Amino acid sequence: ARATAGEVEGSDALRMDADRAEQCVDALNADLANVYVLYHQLKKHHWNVEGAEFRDLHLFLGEAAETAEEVADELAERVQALGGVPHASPETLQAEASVDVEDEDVYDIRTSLANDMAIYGDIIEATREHTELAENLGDHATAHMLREGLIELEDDAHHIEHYLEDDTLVTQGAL
Amino acid sequence: ARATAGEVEGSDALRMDADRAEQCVDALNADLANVYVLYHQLKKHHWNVEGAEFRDLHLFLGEAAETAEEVADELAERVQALGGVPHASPETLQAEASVDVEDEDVYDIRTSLANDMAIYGDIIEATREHTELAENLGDHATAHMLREGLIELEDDAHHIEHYLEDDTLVTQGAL
Amino acid sequence: ARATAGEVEGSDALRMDADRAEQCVDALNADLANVYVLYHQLKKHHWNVEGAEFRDLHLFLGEAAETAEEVADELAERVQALGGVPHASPETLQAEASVDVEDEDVYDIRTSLANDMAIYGDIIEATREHTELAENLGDHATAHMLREGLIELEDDAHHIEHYLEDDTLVTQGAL
Amino acid sequence: ARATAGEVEGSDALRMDADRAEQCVDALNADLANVYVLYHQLKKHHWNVEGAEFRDLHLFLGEAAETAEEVADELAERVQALGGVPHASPETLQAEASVDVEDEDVYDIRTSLANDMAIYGDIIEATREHTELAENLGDHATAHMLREGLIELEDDAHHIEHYLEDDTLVTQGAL
Amino acid sequence: ARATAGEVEGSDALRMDADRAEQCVDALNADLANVYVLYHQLKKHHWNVEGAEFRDLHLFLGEAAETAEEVADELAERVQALGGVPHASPETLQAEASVDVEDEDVYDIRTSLANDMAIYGDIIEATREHTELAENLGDHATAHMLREGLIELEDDAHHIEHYLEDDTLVTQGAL
Amino acid sequence: ARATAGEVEGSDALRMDADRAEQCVDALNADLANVYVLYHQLKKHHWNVEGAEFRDLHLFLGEAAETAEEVADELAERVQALGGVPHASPETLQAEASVDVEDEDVYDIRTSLANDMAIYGDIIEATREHTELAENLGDHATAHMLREGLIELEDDAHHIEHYLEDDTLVTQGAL
Amino acid sequence: STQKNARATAGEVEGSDALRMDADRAEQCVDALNADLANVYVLYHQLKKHHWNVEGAEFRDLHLFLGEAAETAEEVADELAERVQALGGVPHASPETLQAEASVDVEDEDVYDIRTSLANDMAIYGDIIEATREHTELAENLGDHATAHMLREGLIELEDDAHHIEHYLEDDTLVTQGAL
Amino acid sequence: STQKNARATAGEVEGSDALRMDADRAEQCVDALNADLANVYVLYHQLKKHHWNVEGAEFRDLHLFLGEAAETAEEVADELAERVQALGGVPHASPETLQAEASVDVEDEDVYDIRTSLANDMAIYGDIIEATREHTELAENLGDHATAHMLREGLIELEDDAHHIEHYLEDDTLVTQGAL
Amino acid sequence: ARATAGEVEGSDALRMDADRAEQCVDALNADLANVYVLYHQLKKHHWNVEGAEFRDLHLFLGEAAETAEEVADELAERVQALGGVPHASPETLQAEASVDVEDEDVYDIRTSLANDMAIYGDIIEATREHTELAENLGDHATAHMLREGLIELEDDAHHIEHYLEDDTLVTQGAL
Amino acid sequence: ARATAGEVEGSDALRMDADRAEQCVDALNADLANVYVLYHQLKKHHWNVEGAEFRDLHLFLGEAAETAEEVADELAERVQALGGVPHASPETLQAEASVDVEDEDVYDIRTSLANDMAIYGDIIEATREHTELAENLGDHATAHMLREGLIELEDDAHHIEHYLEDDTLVTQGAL
Amino acid sequence: ARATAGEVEGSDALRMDADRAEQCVDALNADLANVYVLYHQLKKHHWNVEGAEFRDLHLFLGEAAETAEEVADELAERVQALGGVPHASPETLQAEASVDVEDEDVYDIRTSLANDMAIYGDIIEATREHTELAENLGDHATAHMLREGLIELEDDAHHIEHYLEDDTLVTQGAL
Ligand SMILES: [Fe+3]
Ligand SMILES: [Fe+3]
Ligand SMILES: [Fe+3]
Ligand SMILES: [Fe+3]
Ligand SMILES: [Fe+3]
Ligand SMILES: [Fe+3]
Ligand SMILES: [Fe+3]
Ligand SMILES: [Fe+3]
Ligand SMILES: [Fe+3]
Ligand SMILES: [Fe+3]
Ligand SMILES: [Fe+3]
Ligand SMILES: [Fe+3]
Ligand SMILES: [Fe+3]
Ligand SMILES: [Fe+3]
Ligand SMILES: [Fe+3]
Ligand SMILES: [Mg+2]
Ligand SMILES: [Mg+2]
Ligand SMILES: [Mg+2]
Ligand SMILES: [Mg+2]
Ligand SMILES: [Mg+2]
Ligand SMILES: [Mg+2]
Ligand SMILES: [Mg+2]
Ligand SMILES: [Mg+2]
Ligand SMILES: [Mg+2]
Ligand SMILES: [Mg+2]
Ligand SMILES: [Mg+2]
Ligand code: NA
Ligand code: NA
Ligand code: NA
Repeated sequence: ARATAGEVEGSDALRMDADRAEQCVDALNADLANVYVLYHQLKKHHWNVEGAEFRDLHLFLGEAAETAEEVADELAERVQALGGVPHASPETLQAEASVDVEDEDVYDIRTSLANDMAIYGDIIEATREHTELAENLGDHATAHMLREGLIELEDDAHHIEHYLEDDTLVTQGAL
Repeated sequence: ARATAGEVEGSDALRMDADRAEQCVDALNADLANVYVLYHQLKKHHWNVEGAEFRDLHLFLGEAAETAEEVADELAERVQALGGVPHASPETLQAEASVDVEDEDVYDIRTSLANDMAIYGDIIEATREHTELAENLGDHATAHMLREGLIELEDDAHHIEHYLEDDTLVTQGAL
Repeated sequence: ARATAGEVEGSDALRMDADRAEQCVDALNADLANVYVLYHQLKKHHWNVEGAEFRDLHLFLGEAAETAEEVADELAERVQALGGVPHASPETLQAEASVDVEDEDVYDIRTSLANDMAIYGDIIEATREHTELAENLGDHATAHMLREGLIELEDDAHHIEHYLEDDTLVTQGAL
Repeated sequence: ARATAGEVEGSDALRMDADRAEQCVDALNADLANVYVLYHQLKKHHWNVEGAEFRDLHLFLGEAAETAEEVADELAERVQALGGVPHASPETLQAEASVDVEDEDVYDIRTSLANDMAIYGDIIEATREHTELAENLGDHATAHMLREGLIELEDDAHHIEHYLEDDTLVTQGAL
Repeated sequence: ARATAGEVEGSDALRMDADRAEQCVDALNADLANVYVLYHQLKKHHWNVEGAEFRDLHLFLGEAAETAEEVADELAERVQALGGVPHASPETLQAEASVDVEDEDVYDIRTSLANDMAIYGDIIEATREHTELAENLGDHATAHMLREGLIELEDDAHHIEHYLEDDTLVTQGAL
Repeated sequence: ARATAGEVEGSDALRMDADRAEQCVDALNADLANVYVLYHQLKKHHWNVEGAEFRDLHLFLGEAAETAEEVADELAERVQALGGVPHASPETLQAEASVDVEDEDVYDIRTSLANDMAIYGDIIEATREHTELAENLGDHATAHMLREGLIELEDDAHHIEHYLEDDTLVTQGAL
Repeated sequence: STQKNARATAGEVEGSDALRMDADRAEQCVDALNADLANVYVLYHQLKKHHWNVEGAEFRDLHLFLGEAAETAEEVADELAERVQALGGVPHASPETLQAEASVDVEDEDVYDIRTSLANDMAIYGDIIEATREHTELAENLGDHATAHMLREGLIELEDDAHHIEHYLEDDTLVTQGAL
Repeated sequence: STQKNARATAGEVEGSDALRMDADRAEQCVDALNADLANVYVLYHQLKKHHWNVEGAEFRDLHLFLGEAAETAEEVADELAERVQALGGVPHASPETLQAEASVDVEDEDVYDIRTSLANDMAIYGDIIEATREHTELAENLGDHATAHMLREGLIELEDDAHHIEHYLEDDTLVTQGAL
Repeated sequence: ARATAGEVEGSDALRMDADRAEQCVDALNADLANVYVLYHQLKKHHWNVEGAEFRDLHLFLGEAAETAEEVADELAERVQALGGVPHASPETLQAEASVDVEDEDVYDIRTSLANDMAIYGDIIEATREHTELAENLGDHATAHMLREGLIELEDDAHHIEHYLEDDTLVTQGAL
Repeated sequence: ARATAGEVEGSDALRMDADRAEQCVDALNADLANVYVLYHQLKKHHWNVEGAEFRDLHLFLGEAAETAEEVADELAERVQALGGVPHASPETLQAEASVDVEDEDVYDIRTSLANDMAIYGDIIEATREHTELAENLGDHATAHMLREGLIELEDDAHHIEHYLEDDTLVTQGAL
Repeated sequence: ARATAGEVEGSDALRMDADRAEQCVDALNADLANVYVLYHQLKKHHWNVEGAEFRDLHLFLGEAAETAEEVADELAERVQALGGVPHASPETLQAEASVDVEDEDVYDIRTSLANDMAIYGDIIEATREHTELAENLGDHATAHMLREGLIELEDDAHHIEHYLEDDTLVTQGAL
């Protein structure tokens, strides 16, 4: 074994002591778990979405998943850079995630999207707290990275909010 | 002051006398004002569109705005090339525009789109008259430029017409 | 006249005797006729689609048509490579096609899509039989090409199936 | 039936009344039919061309077909934009076409090319009349679009004319 | 009316309550108004710039305008994301702007540039205050977005400062 | 619930009855589970790899993960296309996977790589059986897709085999 | 054994643990793949030869076609060679070995007119085409679907070029006695 | 005064009217930025040195990494220098000035083995990394959010490369005594 | 006048005295005149080429002309860099050219090509002498530039030689 | 036969007499033979390289082979341009090559690389002599081309030299 | 130490003995020192340039610096390839440079540019001598590389010469 899960050694290269590093790592690993479950659920909805606006949603969800996957990669690599061990196995990621995950059945798109929006909100609030924690610790690179990811997550969260809004070009007439 | 608003000196480089130039400039500046209000309203709807088909409309409207902005740039620069002064300030553009502009409230997408379609029609009819005026004046470059813009405007006007058509994949069943 | 419609001479370059070649050509030409009518009907729906989700469908249908056109080109060229004569004129293509083609009236998008889905299924089933026929004849290049096209056709057929599914973001409320 | 073949309703979006629109639509649909038969014959020659200069002709014809297909798409969409119904089925396109189409046999390249050149000329002369008709009707976007297509068609028609010219690098000696 | 100008509902998706959201929205809308007047004035100078270094300035100003337009789009969309209504009409934008706008006459380039530099400074100082306001409110995505825009605006403001500096390659001799 | 996990309805669009479809779906879902655990373990090694050749391995592993992720997407979408429900949650994927997954500790690169190579072999052997199963069922598109993925997986499996081979440029002297 | 200099001996096939391919099955594919490799590389070199030497009224188009044909042949050879290596075998490498192991006929060092040159190449393609068809079946039968798939992917590109040459040699032309 | 030849004197900071930054506040950022610039440019030159000289079993990958690291360091320096200039200051320019003003240690002109070379560079990164963190706070405190943001943008790229070097120096390898 | 035709002042920037510079300039201007007549004749043949292989020749000649135009630009700019005055007007270029130019009639392609090949040979031999003259003068940049152009010119000269060779795919049979 | 191996006719197009041409051709053909054996051996090592740094070497060797293949193409075409016959068959190339070629067994990477480095040195020294021979003959295009290739060959030769140097990041500890 | 500054071992790979190699290395290292001081001074002027034409000069100087940096990289790597040690530290580079470097004050653009032009001339003359030295030593790759760099340096040197010429579009009137 080269490293033990749960341990945080910090980094000499990045001049980050283990105490300070572990504070960021704990926050980052928690985010990582949630972001990866989000990724998998976005993939699920991407694969299963059907209906009148399925292709646009399919494409949106695919892009949302890609973004979530990139954020997770950033998070995981920052955890590793800070001398920590990023959650890796699917089982570990879900167990460590605090957000709710749909069961294996497929729900209609409005329900599916609403579930995803709930996951985003949770991650969004957490990321805001984590960027402050990082800035407070003087880890400006982590803080900056978190904000860079936060803006992409909020964009997708906002997109879902608009998909669920009570407007449409459809009329009873065209119906 | 280098040039006075309302004045048209023509161009020696383009061999266009002030009399003939002013005829085109008057037409071009009128179009410019309408095209820029269109641009701003398309931006408005682009920003605010919500609902089941919001992302596709968001993207369409963004592209429509970009097109409107490019047409305005063409118009403004042609006015300047002909020795005239293109309407510049937001206040001047709206005051000089003849099309109707929504008030600051946000309306549902069908209403919003319908308002935009009305603006396009006005600009479309005007541009047709202006291309003839230009050809008649022997200003073939202006005439050509107007047609180049006309085709892009009509494409977007047509798109909105189709968005508002009484058809949909939606059924009472899926509802 | 350089070649007579209906004749299959095989190919010395491809070491394919006329007997074996004609078996593939008969299958390929039948597919070609159906694929080209599909192409034209997809173009029709691409041009005419209107409504709340018309732009996304317009784009999808345009891409579906392009794919159908490329498959036909592949089919036609393989027929020619095997010493045969690919169906060419519009009249010949339709007459040789076994799938149903809408009359010249324009139907609502759900009806239009459903008609196209029926054409895909027919072509899909036929292509599956033709790839086996080709493999059995030892014409692995034709077999491979058919599968390459089959996967693109099935993707579009699947897309239409999802467009017609009983789900939507629309609610009676937004309506 | 959402729309009936032969009917032209004009467009409110494009401020084009049905009377004026129908004049353009009749012209556009006639061109569409001819352009699509041209497309299919160009495809035929593209597939079948053989001989000393076949690869260059194969590529040229492929490009000529793509151009013809884009012109047809433009024509068809303009017809639809003007409230009309573009000819769609292969059978309808050929029946509505006024140009001559080769029978299903394959002819030598000089004969093939000559037949295509005849189709181009017909379309070229018609398009010139149609652009005037459109300008006269004040439909400058249609007029402009026709000229844009006319220039591409004339380029390919000219190419064929040069391919058939009485010159060559070949000498009796190299023969 | 789907939304009323001046109202801010916050966002459930982004877990941003209306109280906090309105604080950011008020700041963002003020910036939007100023950024859009800047955009229009930059366009004005872009169109009208003449003289020995006009082409380089024309290109610079065009790029400055594009940047201002993208910043405005960011601002407007963030306002919308936070449940607010972004200023849209030209008239509203100018009325809501606090920066000074040139009258419709065209001034020499040094005067024009100096006026623009004054607009930038105002926006720059405001954006700095607004990023702090956002960070204080814990809206790190807005804060980050503001800084991203601030750096681009300061770059262009700096460019103008250098264009106006008292140095040149010109000598009395070359004169 | 729009669809229940474990159910397979086949597809009318793809002319695939539920009986035949379920046979492919069972195979595809099993592969999906294994491919996604592979993806996550490849990501793990990508993040954690250290040492003399870490950067090249980091890049290789990143690419291997991306490939595994695309294969999973293909598999999942084919399952969905065939009327089935692709395993989605991290917990479900791992539970349904038959390959071994490392515990959360980080091992040296040779051990890590060896574990991954074992996962590839399992997936490789399974995919070979599944392509035959698909061809036998006459589902040539699934068969083809499996082979397309098989070749990419075997390439990466082979890469790992070479990374572990007993050769190196290193000498006791340079040591 | 532990002391041979060679890391691998030409002719040996060890299969692959990574690809779960035993030496017995692997050697069957390797024998087929190496034979194809030899022929494909001689084809590559002859296509290069004709690419370099083609002259006349339609030389530039042929020059470009032949260059592309050579590139394709080179890529197919690379695929074949790497698959051989992946299956635990040793791909024919030296020019001398490639030609010796090739079964197709190669022109002598003189330069022939383009019709003759092209005809010779078409003969090489046919040989490779027929062999590749047999080899894809052999691979599918052995359950080596990745090799089978790769062979078909290459087969389609080779047949396209073989077909092109066939058309270049067809009895048609825009030339007339008049233009002559 | 009106007659000095120099357009600007090294060490002076006039702030900026365009950026609404007074000289007092500007000079605080400029002092920080110029110090970073000096260190970043010596880093750049040492990374170039190692890029040029790296040899051995993994030299090509290191050559490419070091080249990219140098490019990144050069871009950061350009950003720093231009921000200094934007704030009315004079960025250190000459090679002699840059090194003299740098606080990090620079290798002498001899070439050392890659592990030693890399270790020296890692030490330079840490120094710059710690300094940049302090400087971003200084800038935020001064309300110069554009400088603060720019510093973080550069900090993340520098930390990435510092981290890469750390991994290159880690005690792991695919090499075994057997392959040796 | 800013500079007088025929005068060569050398360059202080390039440390090239007028004496040495004038030797290169005389050589470069002679080449420039010939290269530009070549350019214009290549354009002529590009425009006029007809026959069985016209399209390939049209494209080749177009590329040959572009190459000749770039070489002339290089030559002219080097002349200017060395303090000289490059021949500019069409009349001056032809008068200063030593190669033969066809009269205004259009000749068959073999004759046209043969004339061009003669021009290339002349330029090729001259360029070889000029590169030696430059190297001897120690003007290695001019020498290098000449060789860079020489290789492109020889490539095109060689192409024409091959177009004129006594070989063809054509047979009396296909004839 | 159109041309006999061993004969050199020079070129009228390139103004190169057979006497002078044959001197360059003899040099070029010798280089061609060596460069192509190098190409094939680089391919061999590219295919077979295994071990801790195999992927980087695999990629390097692939690129080295591509470079060698391009140099051979240049050489062969220059030989043909000068009226000669480039060595073509694999058998001829190896027989005409003076460098040593490994037997068909696969050696460890250090041995393989060392063998390649020996081939490069031979080609490098020869190319230096050949560029002088060409310059002396006044064939500056051949001379220039040789140097262009020489620089790429020396770069790869140098790369191999560095791969074989006595340094590594590996330590007895990591071992 | 792995290598000692000042030592030149030549290269076995490149068949370059230490004696001959050291002659090139001494020349190359001298050029490297000058080119890097040039690079840094070009950067200085790039950063500091202000005034009426600053943006164009800013861009030019940036490009000039990039070019100087690439030339230095080439030089340094060639030194290393020949078994030498390229000057590395800023202090060493300046100490080893023979060109004059401005003190740390910022001068007006004309003065700055004139200083740079002086540096170019020095490097230009030196590079000419060094290419001859290399050719004489039979090191054609170094010779070729030097000329490739010489042409880019002379282009920039020439650009500065033109920036300083006594011409301008400015008139006393516009002033
Ligand atoms: Fe990553
Ligand atoms: Fe503009
Ligand atoms: Fe085709
Ligand atoms: Fe279309
Ligand atoms: Fe146009
Ligand atoms: Fe937007
Ligand atoms: Fe950023
Ligand atoms: Fe997907
Ligand atoms: Fe494929
Ligand atoms: Fe390869
Ligand atoms: Fe810069
Ligand atoms: Fe130029
Ligand atoms: Fe070059
Ligand atoms: Fe070639
Ligand atoms: Fe480098
Ligand atoms: Mg670590
Ligand atoms: Mg003007
Ligand atoms: Mg045929
Ligand atoms: Mg309609
Ligand atoms: Mg909203
Ligand atoms: Mg300044
Ligand atoms: Mg479904
Ligand atoms: Mg192996
Ligand atoms: Mg001059
Ligand atoms: Mg020849
Ligand atoms: Mg060395
Ligand atoms: Na909808
Ligand atoms: Na011909
Ligand atoms: Na290693």
